[PDB]
Amino acid sequence: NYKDLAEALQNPKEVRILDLSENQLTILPKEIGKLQKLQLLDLSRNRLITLPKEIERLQNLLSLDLNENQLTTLPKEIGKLQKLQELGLSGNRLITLPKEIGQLKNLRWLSLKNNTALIPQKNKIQKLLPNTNID
Repeated sequence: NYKDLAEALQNPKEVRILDLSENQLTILPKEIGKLQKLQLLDLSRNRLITLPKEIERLQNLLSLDLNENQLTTLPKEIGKLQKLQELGLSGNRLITLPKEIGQLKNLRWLSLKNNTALIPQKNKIQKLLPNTNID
């Protein structure tokens, strides 16, 4: 359980919960990929623009909170997060979602509120994630 990435990275295999919310982050360092036991990651209320492709290494991740950032795109590698059950994307600037998000077979909770560009894509997005509660 950590609130600091530098601190988490001193023993990357002991970190299961990481709360980096409200840390004014503009990038997520690719070193995040060494936290391979991570199960919950809170990145809400930062200034992120996208995610590194190394996010794919968080294979044990269950919840990913990116609410209230500045995200314009997600890498296709987001679809490799096989265990992911919750994804918070509210309040970003997303132009689209990658089709690979449909590979998230365990995704149950997805928040997309206040992503203007996605509003016309709603029905398409629900057909891509037909077992996901989408807010």
